[PDB]
Amino acid sequence: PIRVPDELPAVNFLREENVFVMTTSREIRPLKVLILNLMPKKIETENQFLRLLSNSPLQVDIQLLRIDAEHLNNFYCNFEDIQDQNFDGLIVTGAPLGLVEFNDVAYWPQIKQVLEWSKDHVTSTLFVCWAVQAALNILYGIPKQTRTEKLSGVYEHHILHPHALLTRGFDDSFLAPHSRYADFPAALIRDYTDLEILAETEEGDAYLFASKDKRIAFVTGHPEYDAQTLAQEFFRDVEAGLDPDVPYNYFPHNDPQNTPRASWRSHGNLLFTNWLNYYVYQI
Amino acid sequence: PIRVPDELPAVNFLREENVFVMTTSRASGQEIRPLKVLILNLMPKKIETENQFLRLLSNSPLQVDIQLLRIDSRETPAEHLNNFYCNFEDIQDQNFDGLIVTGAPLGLVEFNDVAYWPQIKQVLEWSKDHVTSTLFVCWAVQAALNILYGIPKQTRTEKLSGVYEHHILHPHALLTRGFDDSFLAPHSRYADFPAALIRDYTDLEILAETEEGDAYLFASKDKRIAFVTGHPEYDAQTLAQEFFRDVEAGLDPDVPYNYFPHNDPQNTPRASWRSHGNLLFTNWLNYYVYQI
Repeated sequence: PIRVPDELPAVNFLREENVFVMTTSREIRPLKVLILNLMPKKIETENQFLRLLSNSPLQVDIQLLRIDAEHLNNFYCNFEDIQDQNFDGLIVTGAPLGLVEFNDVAYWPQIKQVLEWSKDHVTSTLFVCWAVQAALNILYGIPKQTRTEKLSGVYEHHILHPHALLTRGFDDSFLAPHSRYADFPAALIRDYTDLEILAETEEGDAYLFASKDKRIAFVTGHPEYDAQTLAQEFFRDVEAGLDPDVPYNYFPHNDPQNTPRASWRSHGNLLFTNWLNYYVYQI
Repeated sequence: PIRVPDELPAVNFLREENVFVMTTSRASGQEIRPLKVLILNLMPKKIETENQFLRLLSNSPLQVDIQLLRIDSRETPAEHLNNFYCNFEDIQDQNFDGLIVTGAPLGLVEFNDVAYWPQIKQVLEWSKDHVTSTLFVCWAVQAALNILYGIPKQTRTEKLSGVYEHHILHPHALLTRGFDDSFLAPHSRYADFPAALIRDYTDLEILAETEEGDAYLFASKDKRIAFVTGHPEYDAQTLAQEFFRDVEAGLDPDVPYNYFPHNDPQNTPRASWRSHGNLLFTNWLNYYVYQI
């Protein structure tokens, strides 16, 4: 935050827009961030999250958590290894569990254990994609909701709170990618949770939402994705004989031979910078 | 920056995209000292300009101690300048982490005829030894291209006024980190900034261009100087207020390009360039003023 003279007009003006300002009148520590990686492609997923978390002057000490091979043995800790530690941040990734009932998810008990533990041990937890479905069940009792057809593509969103911290810097309307069977109706989520809805798709899905105490935050797309991530899912779904739809608004001229761009990069960077600055660190 | 195990694949993979990564075996902390940032405000609307730049500089966990520098005594919100601005002589003997030199209404004014030209040259000569990184905005780019590189004033035949398409040139550059390949930024300038010509005369890195080949962003490899030729600090309404002022002055201006909904000046403009103004100033503070 800036430090300016007490009477500078900016003090009251920026405070009115929810900007913290220090004045001439009136500590630094490494942050501990745990990542619970449930994604099938562990290394790609590590690279995507750690790129966004490295874009900060804050020292972010990363611990990788497995729910429960050489790569995992070398770089990941188990829950028991860290159950006595406190963290400034926890990221729970997505997982390919859109079509799986909670009671058929092999490690459902271990996920419940981590989320119940986060209540006392983690300042701010961020839930991504399927982890939102999981957290809405375990924290708020909301049943699994499933769409008829997969949402796969780069969608138009709008912000709801001009002065909100988590959407600080965001354009009034912006792109973010989705790849999910999970359904996330915003009006229903608001009713059942009283969480603040910070961004929505044009069709009324919740994209971003969080608690006013900043302990929990939810993102239902994949703004951490590389340009090519949805292309790889597509070609995989083709070769598996699922006969998928081309992801929406993704390939130049909707031709899968053309090179996709990361048209959603900007608001992924803003999201993670905002999460670290205002939720994990807390100005 | 992150700290990860030494052999984690992300270490070599992120270093290859120009991302600084620390490891178990080799790491250092965030530097604890507050940053010192000086703003040379040459804009006519002193308070609106303070609010716009201070909004972007406050969006950071880094403590940024701000000093406001006036270039002249000449009278103007006279009392505001007396209460809140220092003179050059007040900060002559100090070092700063950053200096912003704002734009100014001097696009149609020869350098000869700029009352405070000697004070501008004085500050830019002083910045070489006293400021880690200096950012030049809008007309200040024209001033700095003349004073640092001997490039004469280039002037467009018509004012560039509006919200334009740009592209980045360097996917892994620090100053454009997080930027989309294509993005919006506003311009309000008579000054001409052909990118190919500026690259020839300066050897600066061109980091973003407009679609008509103007330089938008460029910087020195040593990080001592950076240049932005538009106004990403502008509020939603700033271009509208310029337009209404110009019509009132009987200049009968064109509507700013791609700005008013339906191109109708009775409609409420949005800040469609907010995102990349935030990324720019966050990147300037993190990688140029602070230096990860």
